[PDB]
Amino acid sequence: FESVALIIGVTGIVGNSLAEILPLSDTPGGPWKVYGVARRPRPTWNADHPIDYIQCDVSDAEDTRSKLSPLTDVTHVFYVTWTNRESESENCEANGSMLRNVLQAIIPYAPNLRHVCLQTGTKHYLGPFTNVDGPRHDPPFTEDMPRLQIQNFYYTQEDILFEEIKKIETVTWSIHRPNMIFGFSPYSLMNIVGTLCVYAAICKHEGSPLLFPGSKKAWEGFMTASDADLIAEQQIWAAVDPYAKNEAFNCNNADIFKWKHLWKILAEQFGIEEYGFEEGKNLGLVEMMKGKERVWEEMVKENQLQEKKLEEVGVWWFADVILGVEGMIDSMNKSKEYGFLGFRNSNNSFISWIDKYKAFKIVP
Amino acid sequence: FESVALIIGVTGIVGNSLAEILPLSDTPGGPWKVYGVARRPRPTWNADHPIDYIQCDVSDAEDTRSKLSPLTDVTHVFYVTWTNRESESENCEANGSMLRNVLQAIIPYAPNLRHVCLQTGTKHYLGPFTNVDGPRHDPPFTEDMPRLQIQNFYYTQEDILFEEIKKIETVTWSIHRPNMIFGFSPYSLMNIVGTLCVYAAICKHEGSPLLFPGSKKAWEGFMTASDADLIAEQQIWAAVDPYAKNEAFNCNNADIFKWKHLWKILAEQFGIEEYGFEEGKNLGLVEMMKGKERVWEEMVKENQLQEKKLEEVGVWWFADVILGVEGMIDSMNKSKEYGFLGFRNSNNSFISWIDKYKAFKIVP
Ligand SMILES: NC(=O)c1ccc[n+]([C@@H]2O[C@H](COP(=O)([O-])OP(=O)(O)OC[C@H]3O[C@@H](n4cnc5c(N)ncnc54)[C@H](OP(=O)(O)O)[C@@H]3O)[C@@H](O)[C@H]2O)c1
Ligand SMILES: NC(=O)c1ccc[n+]([C@@H]2O[C@H](COP(=O)([O-])OP(=O)(O)OC[C@H]3O[C@@H](n4cnc5c(N)ncnc54)[C@H](OP(=O)(O)O)[C@@H]3O)[C@@H](O)[C@H]2O)c1
Ligand SMILES: [Cl-]
Ligand SMILES: [Cl-]
Repeated sequence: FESVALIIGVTGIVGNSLAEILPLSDTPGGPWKVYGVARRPRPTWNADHPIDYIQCDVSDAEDTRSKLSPLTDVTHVFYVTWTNRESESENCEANGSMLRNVLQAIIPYAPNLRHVCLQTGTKHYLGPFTNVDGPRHDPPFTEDMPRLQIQNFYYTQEDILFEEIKKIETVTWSIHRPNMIFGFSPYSLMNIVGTLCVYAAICKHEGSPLLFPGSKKAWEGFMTASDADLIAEQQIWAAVDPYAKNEAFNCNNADIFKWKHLWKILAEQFGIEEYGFEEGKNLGLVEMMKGKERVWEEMVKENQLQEKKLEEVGVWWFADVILGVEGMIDSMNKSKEYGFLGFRNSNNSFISWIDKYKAFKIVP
Repeated sequence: FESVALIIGVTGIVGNSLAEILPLSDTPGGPWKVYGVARRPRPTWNADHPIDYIQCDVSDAEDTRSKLSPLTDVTHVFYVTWTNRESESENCEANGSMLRNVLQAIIPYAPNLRHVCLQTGTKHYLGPFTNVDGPRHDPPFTEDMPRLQIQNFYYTQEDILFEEIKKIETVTWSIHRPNMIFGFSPYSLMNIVGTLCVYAAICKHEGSPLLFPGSKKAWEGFMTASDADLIAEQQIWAAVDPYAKNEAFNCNNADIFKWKHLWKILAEQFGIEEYGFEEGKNLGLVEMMKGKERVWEEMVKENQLQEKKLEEVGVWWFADVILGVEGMIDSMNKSKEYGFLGFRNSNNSFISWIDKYKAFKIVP
């Protein structure tokens, strides 16, 4: 092995992309050995990746010392996880400590450690979702925009990363700020493609129209997204190319789309002939999907689906956040200037990830 | 000489870029010999380029036969000109004939002719500026969008391009569709940077505020632009690349901006401390610059500017068209998918072209 990866959050929407991409023969920095961490037992859809899967709760400092410190051959860390707490100060404490626990478990014990990738996101520029009327930057967001003077666990984490890495001489860092992620992970806490697939599958089953749940402004406005494989590609790029060291990078597909346009594609992928925006019917998925447990059960049994629990893959609250906003776009100029020229056509990305939820039998 | 270029419109906003870039030692397809065509005598700001400048009116078939047919070593044509007539039907006749005259003068007499680049633009997707109520495509525009069923001299020109080149099996073509062009050419009929530079220069000289002339929607909206050097780069790419043959491509900087943002930059480059948007003061540059000949004359004498005629470089009508729209953006996915990964950071592009208008003494 040339490099040895430790993925924190390996069943996540990016973690699962990293787990599949890192071991490939043509992957830069390769051949790679991969450790993957998460709490739950390894799910079947994650199981084919040739990694060493380690159950570890990184919020538990004892557990991380016990399970991570023995991984002495680690050369690169990819941190791609979070915990969703009910206040931002708790987010700061809990997510800061998860990252701190990982770093403090591995840095004194992995003498060949070279780099840490930290994934955050566009909330760097916007603040937490609750930041409704406070300060915020004006899109398109750029990495050199200053931090908002509002609490944000991304800032807490960055500070911890900087402080821990400063203590050692042999390690660099990179920060990666994706927008809404297009990817495959039933376990993900924020999953626009998976959740829209569940919604569309239900409409198809019911024979009811694919009605847009969100706002007129999100329907008509411009957005961008971040393909999970593309994110993995940029982290690997930063992990193996010295030119990218100690910098933060946005990471999105580098094109622009409207939900009106992707909606037609969604309907077409599911064979739904009736689709569109209808004001008054757009009530948000939390409300519109209330009471669908019975029909979901019917669909699972009829179609031999693999996740029986609707709320696991039907993550309505996040879809409702996404489909309520417009124009929250980030710039890819710094990435290109640094020589990262990865992109995705968002139409084709969307279609590709839709196919994965069908292929793994999450939806028909 | 590996290739021999014929630029039609060599003092234009893209022509001037092509003339500067083609002869460089590292330019693909090089070393290039370059012919450049325009009606007027070569202006001093065009004079540096090592090209053979030929005066020729390509609306005159006799003139094109007399002046172009002897250029028997031409391998590539770069067509970057137009004529602005009062009705679209006249636009179709006049611009169609200019292109046809060039093709018919060169194709029979240049045995090593290999390729023709035709520049059109985003109006392919929107129709002429007068098409305010007729049908239009929804942004982001893609090259495979079908032609609007409305008259458009771009369609006329494509048809002529296809017909003439069909007759000769050794020649390929490519079509390039820039958005608003950021570039340097005082002579250009449509020139957002040059014109805003003149406006800013006048405000600075007067000591008056840099007030936005256009709509609130344009101020707040997203737009994109096409760097003239980037356009030249794409035309050169298409001229030499085996994957680009017989295709149309959009060509913009690949990022997005808001005029609100560029306006601060414009102010800053001209050292204007008072700038912004004020409703009721946004009356369009045509109205706002009425009667500014006097102050321009003073500025010209004081700073020894090289263009004395205000309306040669203050092209208000086009700036007013531009600053009254938003969201008219084109996709660069096809270009990227074909292997053209050229881009510009539009902030830096804007700044660079502003400097050119200062360097060549067009504005202080
Ligand atoms: N998903 C998006 O659309 C998106 C968009 C922009 C930014 N981001 C940001 O990306 C970063 C990573 O989030 P993500 O979306 O990639 O996460 P994700 O898809 O929800 O995956 C989280 C991973 O981490 C594991 N995990 C959670 N808590 C853990 C713990 N205490 N110990 C060990 N493993 C744990 C999870 O599995 P277990 O539950 O089994 O432990 C899972 O494998 C976050 O900062 C997020 O805000 C995400
Ligand atoms: N400029 C923009 O912002 C923009 C944006 C999108 C698309 N486009 C499109 O780009 C294409 C080319 O336009 P452009 O803007 O690059 O042109 P341009 O900047 O206005 O330059 C026109 C060039 O052609 C010369 N010319 C004009 N008529 C001529 C004639 N009969 N014979 C020989 N030379 C002639 C001009 O010089 P002389 O007058 O001395 O002859 C000049 O060199 C057009 O279809 C345009 O609509 C332009
Ligand atoms: Cl985020
Ligand atoms: Cl145009």
